[PDB]
Amino acid sequence: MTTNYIFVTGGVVSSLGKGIAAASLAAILEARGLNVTIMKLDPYINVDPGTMSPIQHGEVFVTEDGAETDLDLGHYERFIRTKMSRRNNFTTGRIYSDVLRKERRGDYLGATVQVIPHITNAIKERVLEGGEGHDVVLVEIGGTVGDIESLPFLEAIRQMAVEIGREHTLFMHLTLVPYMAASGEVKTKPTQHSVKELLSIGIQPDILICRSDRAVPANERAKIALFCNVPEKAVISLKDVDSIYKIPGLLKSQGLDDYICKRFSLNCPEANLSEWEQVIFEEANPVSEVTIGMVGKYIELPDAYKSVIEALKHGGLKNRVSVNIKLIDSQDVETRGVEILKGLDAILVPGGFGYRGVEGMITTARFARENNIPYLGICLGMQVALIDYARHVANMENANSTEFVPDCKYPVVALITEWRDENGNVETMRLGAQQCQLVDDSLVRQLYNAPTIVERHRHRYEVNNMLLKQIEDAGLRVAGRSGDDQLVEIIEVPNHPWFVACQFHPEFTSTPRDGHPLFAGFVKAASEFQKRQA
Amino acid sequence: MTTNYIFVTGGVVSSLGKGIAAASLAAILEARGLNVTIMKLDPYINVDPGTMSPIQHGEVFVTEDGAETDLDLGHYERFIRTKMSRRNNFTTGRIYSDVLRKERRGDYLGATVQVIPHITNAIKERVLEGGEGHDVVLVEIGGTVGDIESLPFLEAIRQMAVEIGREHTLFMHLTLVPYMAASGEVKTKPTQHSVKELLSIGIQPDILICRSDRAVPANERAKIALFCNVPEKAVISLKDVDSIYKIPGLLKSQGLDDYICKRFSLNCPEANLSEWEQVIFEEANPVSEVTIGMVGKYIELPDAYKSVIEALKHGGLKNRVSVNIKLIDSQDVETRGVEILKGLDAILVPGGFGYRGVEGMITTARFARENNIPYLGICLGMQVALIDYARHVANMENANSTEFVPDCKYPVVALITEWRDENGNVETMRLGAQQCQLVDDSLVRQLYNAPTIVERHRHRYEVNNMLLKQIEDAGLRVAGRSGDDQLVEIIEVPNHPWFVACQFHPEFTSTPRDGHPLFAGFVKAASEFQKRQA
Amino acid sequence: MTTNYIFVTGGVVSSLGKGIAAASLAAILEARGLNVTIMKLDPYINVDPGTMSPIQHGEVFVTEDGAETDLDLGHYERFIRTKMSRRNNFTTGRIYSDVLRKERRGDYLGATVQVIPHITNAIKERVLEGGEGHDVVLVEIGGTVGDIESLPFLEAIRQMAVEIGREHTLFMHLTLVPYMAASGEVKTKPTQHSVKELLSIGIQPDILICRSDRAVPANERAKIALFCNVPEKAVISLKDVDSIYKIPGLLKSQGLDDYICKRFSLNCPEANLSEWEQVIFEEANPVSEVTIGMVGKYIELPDAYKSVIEALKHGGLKNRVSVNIKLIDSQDVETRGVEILKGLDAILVPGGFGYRGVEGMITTARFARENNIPYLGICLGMQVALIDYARHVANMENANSTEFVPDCKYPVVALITEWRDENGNVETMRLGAQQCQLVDDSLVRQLYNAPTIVERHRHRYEVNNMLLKQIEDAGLRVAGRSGDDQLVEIIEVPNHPWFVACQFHPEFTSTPRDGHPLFAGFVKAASEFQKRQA
Ligand SMILES: Nc1ccn([C@@H]2O[C@H](COP(=O)(O)OP(=O)(O)OP(=O)(O)O)[C@@H](O)[C@H]2O)c(=O)n1
Ligand SMILES: Nc1ccn([C@@H]2O[C@H](COP(=O)(O)OP(=O)(O)OP(=O)(O)O)[C@@H](O)[C@H]2O)c(=O)n1
Ligand SMILES: Nc1ccn([C@@H]2O[C@H](COP(=O)(O)OP(=O)(O)OP(=O)(O)O)[C@@H](O)[C@H]2O)c(=O)n1
Ligand SMILES: Nc1ccn([C@@H]2O[C@H](COP(=O)(O)OP(=O)(O)OP(=O)(O)O)[C@@H](O)[C@H]2O)c(=O)n1
Ligand SMILES: Nc1ncnc2c1ncn2[C@@H]1O[C@H](COP(=O)(O)OP(=O)(O)O)[C@@H](O)[C@H]1O
Ligand SMILES: Nc1ncnc2c1ncn2[C@@H]1O[C@H](COP(=O)(O)OP(=O)(O)O)[C@@H](O)[C@H]1O
Ligand SMILES: Nc1ncnc2c1ncn2[C@@H]1O[C@H](COP(=O)(O)OP(=O)(O)O)[C@@H](O)[C@H]1O
Repeated sequence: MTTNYIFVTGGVVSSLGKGIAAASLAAILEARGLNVTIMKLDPYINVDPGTMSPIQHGEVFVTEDGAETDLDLGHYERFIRTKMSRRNNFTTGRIYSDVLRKERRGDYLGATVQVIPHITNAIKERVLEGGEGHDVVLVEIGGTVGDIESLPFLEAIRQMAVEIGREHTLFMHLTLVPYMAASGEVKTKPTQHSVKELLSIGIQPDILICRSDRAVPANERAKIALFCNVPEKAVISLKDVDSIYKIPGLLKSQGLDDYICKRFSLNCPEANLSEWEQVIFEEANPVSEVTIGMVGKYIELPDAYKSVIEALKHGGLKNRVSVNIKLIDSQDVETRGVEILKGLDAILVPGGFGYRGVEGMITTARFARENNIPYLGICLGMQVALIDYARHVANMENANSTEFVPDCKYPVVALITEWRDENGNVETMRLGAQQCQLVDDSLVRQLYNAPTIVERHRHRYEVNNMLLKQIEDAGLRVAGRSGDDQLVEIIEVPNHPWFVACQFHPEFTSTPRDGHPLFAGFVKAASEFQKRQA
Repeated sequence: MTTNYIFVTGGVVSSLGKGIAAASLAAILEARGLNVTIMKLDPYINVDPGTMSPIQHGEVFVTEDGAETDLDLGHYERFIRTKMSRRNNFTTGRIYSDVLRKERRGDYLGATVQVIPHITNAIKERVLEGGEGHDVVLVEIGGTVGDIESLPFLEAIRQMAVEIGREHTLFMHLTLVPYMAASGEVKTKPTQHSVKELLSIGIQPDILICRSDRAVPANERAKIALFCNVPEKAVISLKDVDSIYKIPGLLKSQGLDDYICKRFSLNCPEANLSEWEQVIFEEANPVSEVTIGMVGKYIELPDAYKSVIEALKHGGLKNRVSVNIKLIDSQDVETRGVEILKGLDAILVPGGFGYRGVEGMITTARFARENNIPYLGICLGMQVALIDYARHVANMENANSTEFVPDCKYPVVALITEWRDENGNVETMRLGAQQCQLVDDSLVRQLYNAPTIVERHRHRYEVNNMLLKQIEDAGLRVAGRSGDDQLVEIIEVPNHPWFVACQFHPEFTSTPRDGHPLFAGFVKAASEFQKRQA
Repeated sequence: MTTNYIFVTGGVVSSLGKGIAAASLAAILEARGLNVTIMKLDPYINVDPGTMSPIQHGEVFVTEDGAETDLDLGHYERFIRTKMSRRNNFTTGRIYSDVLRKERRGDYLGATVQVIPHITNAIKERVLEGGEGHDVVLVEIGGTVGDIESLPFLEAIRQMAVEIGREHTLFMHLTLVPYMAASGEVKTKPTQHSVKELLSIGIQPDILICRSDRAVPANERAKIALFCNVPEKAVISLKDVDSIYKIPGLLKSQGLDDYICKRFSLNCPEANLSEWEQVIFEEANPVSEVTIGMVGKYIELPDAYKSVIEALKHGGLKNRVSVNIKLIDSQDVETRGVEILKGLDAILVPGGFGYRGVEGMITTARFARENNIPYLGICLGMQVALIDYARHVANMENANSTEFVPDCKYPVVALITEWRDENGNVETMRLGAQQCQLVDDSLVRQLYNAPTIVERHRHRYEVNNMLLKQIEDAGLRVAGRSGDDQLVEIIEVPNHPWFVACQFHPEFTSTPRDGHPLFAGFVKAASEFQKRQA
């Protein structure tokens, strides 16, 4: 068994959906019965994404092994059944850190560390590492062709293409075939130049992807084929669509995967894409509609809550119901008040970092709780709900986290070391998929149909425990606890129609094919409530 | 007085309106009291545009001196008063013809004729020729930057620029800033690369033109400025508009001309663009509307009748009336019949070549004539009308032209040498602006308010005097005769509300500010008819 | 006062002598009375040059402030009297280390750290730092134009050229105009392309340097001028010569510096290059010649002992005597023996790290000592000489250094902490220019004509004073000691015609115009001995 590789690059303009295209392909390759995986290389100097804000790049994906990574790794999880790990994504800065450390340790024995070799060697080794044991490995190259930000990576690839042999590697390239209304037609010249640029750095494209807002005419595809030294059959058109789960269908329709198996001499069984065909059918034919309002902070950039948004979608798919998302700034609920929260069927409060308008988040939690409006809390949102309930039911005035107020006097959230009561009596970070003990009598236990459940985490502060007993005894159900320390993983409100809040991140586990019990329940509750409020 | 030059190039995609931008600038420069002119270099092997069809490139402009040239030369005539000549436009093929001829006759004395320097010499000498005696010369380079089709021209320019000095030259480069709805924003990357391409061939841009369907944000303009080595104030945004006549206003708004005179150390007077402001006001505030139907052949690409369309628009401007042009295929009138011609306020028949469904054109002429529907015929449209009237009123069975049916028997149109009667008894191309003697008692004489007029021509066959007397005596007014041979330049129908047809090309003289008597009359009559029918 | 900058780049091939050219220019501009400084940007990933071997890049330059840097910084010291510091040279690796550390510290506040703008800003800042307070700053750009290894730097430069303004910056570029004997002529094509490459990254050259083995014809220079958009007067020819001290003369001859002052509007006084002319005269007219053996380890690459070689040259210039260096592998002395050392007028042993042929080095020291042959030892050579004398005169069997033998038994060299005697009783790196106390009665005190001196260091181990009294009392002169702990700096042999050795690196202070007492004495001694033996 020899591993085959396909490299994916993009030129002309960014924002073409390189990760989406690659993921859609991978889904097909999976559907062809092939051991396909995928990795993404980034042109960033930041070593880890944890040093950047969500407004800067959107939500940071949490892998099973706890690694923080590029959002697109979650996108990969939404197309194939393999698991992403730290080996599936790294940055330019990461490379330098490692190489410079090797320098420091004398690993280059007095030699000059150059871009070529050494830096490109580091890259090559990482690629071989991640692709080990797989039939097909897709590699997404971040950055735009022609920009200096990723030339080292492009070079490392070229080297490997030669080292490995062209019989085990293909060059895929995304372009833009923009529509010029003034002329009344699309243009292909930008594409022609993008290809020329790849050629100037030692790369000859094998497969072309024509991104546009409309199908590109065969004639134009032929013109491209001519100028790029590419067979007409390898020039694929990809018009804009209203769902990424329809793309596998399109790629299959144009015979892309057949071409690929032919190039790799693979005996590939007919792709079974019916899983997504089902999803598409259901997606395009919902029986109902609900409105969910989301109160947060980074709502000016949807990408910041991308994983959440898609998780909501997945719940809606299983319940055949349209999901509307109201973007609400917590600072406005703080300012304007709960009038914002009117006209909603359900309330959503996501996680994140930053005090900002958290008091408006608390206000919202109170609103949903007090008015019995289908409430879902995640990470910070749970902490918010904890505070809400604590202050108004358990009467823990000024309940808060020590991360914002050193002496809350009611620190409902704190570090384990920092656990303490209101009288000052006392007694790092949790990341990745961890097993939680569900309470057999809780809804969540029954939602998963299991005593325990493994879910992803990303957070430093925990439920106090010293003051927990005040909150829990006041009338709050701990629906599940962690492992060794039995930490409050998830809660439910005794008399609320649907109120669930948790520490884990279910949004990184939901799929379009499986959905996810908590979003299924949440969205359903929204519908129930909606019908009740009529 | 030393001539200053500005070169115009464009990259990324074609069809950005290089001629439009250049003409708009020139208009402003004229408005500032500067002696401005303009030339265009074309990347084609065709020596003369007369060897190509109307559908291939659209209408071929006829200059005063009879030269056949690029449509854009007519566009230049519509913005500045400087008259174009054969020296204002030539092609790659033209150059080679000249150079090879010089080789053949020994002008290079045994030397090797090379692109560099001999082809570039042909080019730069022609440029200096055309720019003689002018303050500012705009030079438009056709083709797209990065393509081999025009690299010789770009090289000739580079050399020239060095020779004359930077104090006498500026580089204006058009680009495209495409809007990507999927991202919700415009991109600049393509532009950055386009500039890099010019730089790679020795050209550093001074002024950037950002074509788009919307204003480009100052921030984006600044980003471009950075990467292109260009001052922010020299980065001009140019969004799509509904009228070319509004462009001078936009360029003026962004201070383009001030920059230019500063660069050329010229004490330039403030631009008076009120002439176009008037036009714009009138254009945007017509008092009425009218439907004009046009029957022809090259309607599958409006460019073929561009000069006509503009002329109709100009008539509309003077009569504050919207002109609605219906495109009708002569072959459909031939097939379907006159039902096509219903719902029209007036009918127009353009010139051109090709028999095709001209019988339907004749049918149309008959229709408009017999139903008293305002009619305007140009060149071929006159030939058509001549046949119509001759065959159906003067009883000239099979009235026709020898260019299609030599054995006509009633050749109403024929080469002067070919003039003959129905008994076989007998007795190149007219080009450019020629004097026409108008009949003092004709409407056209009074429409122009002058004994004679001067108008452009292009045709080979003439009205057959041998049979003319039958037609004219039957009841048709010859509204004007040429000169030496008193050739029927223009006719009018005695009892038709407004039926005028002529040999000359009034559409090459009409401007948005001056208008033109025949379009003023036609369009007005069209409106009048409409009102008479309502 | 505003700082002016000149950037120096080069392409086509490596090894053109960019640093040499820049240094020669600086010398002229020094002679024009300008505040000239100079920096070099190192494309390597190594953070410090200390992590690379002498064979990898030759000798590593020691700056006054103790920084280790590129050899060319010493070359700068040999053309201008200003002082280099850590601010005059840094690497690519250094940049990343700094930036990543800033990232780690939260310096970019959650933003994406990108090459553009963050890496380039790091560069920009360092350039402004080093050039602060100077009239003219030369900046040598390492690497080769067109290679990805230095594109980030080239970009940072472009940006600064724009932000600073062209009135304060120039682009100088070295090329190769190779001689093609098969054709019988030189070619310019490579140059034309090199320039095009700079242009493609936003850089337009102002000054061209044509490296070759012969003067380039004015015609060819004109051809280049044409294709590069450069004035003929700015195309400088630079043929190969037998001395780098003749280059200022050549550059002056072609009017380079005048051009520069005109570009910077400087009223520069006529260059006084007579000091260099003197050096040249003396160089080209020695009255004698001597042969000096150099016993070492890195002799396979001259560059490893470059600073030493030049120091020897300078001594020869002052004594009008040719210096013939015989490179000798100390390992061959171990194999073949002292027969290698025959036919020499003087013996020299350079510094360095590694055992290899050190025992042979000792054998050589012994040979020169015992046979009264003008000996000069530096750093390691001193350590060697110490062992020689100690073992063979002070009877310190196996006199040695703890850097090679944990239990030397007679550790004549050791870390200060490691100082111990032969009975086991006891009691980082010295860098940069340090004050040494000379013994008034020593030869070197009188050679320097001063009580104390300041000289550069680069070593960790010291003379073990526990056993010094054995060595010194046996009959050996300590000619100088250091500071606080009076560490042994210089040793002289009581009855040897001329045998000295020292801890410091005099080769980093020697200049072509000033010379250096030590090397003057050494080379002189060689001559004296030569005559003594004749
Ligand atoms: N020749 C250059 C110029 C720019 N960049 C890269 O250009 C990118 C900027 O373009 P893009 O990522 O697409 O986003 P913006 O900078 O906002 O601009 P645009 O989308 O128009 O390119 C930066 O990441 C920078 O690393 C580079 O590497 N090489
Ligand atoms: N590197 C190349 C490749 C093609 N061409 C030019 O590429 C142009 C094609 O683009 P364009 O003129 O805009 O029209 P089309 O050929 O239809 O294609 P498109 O509009 O997409 O460029 C042709 O004119 C051809 O002369 C060239 O000169 N040099
Ligand atoms: N397109 C490339 C190719 C090479 N390198 C760099 O090229 C340098 C090597 O070239 P050079 O210094 O000239 O020496 P060699 O590699 O030995 O080969 P040569 O001298 O023939 O160029 C290396 O540092 C490598 O990082 C690069 O940056 N970009
Ligand atoms: N970018 C350019 C520049 C020059 N030329 C070609 O450059 C050649 C000149 O180089 P070459 O034939 O090698 O001889 P010379 O002109 O004498 O100069 P050289 O040999 O140094 O190139 C000319 O034929 C000319 O056609 C060209 O086609 N494209
Ligand atoms: N053909 C498609 N239809 C519509 N937009 C799509 C399609 N495939 C790609 N995209 C869009 O591309 C974007 C991907 O964003 P981003 O993560 O920046 O892309 P990339 O993977 O290229 O970095 C999404 O907004 C997605 O809607
Ligand atoms: N900003 C503008 N608004 C709208 N379209 C414009 C504008 N400027 C350029 N164009 C369009 O560009 C086209 C010019 O066609 P063409 O003659 O091919 O241009 P070029 O001069 O670039 O060859 C026209 O259809 C015109 O409407
Ligand atoms: N014109 C000149 N005459 C002879 N050789 C020269 C001249 N200018 C440069 N050099 C040579 O250039 C070499 C410089 O080597 P190196 O330091 O590797 O170059 P760089 O500093 O460009 O990397 C020396 O061997 C020197 O003799």
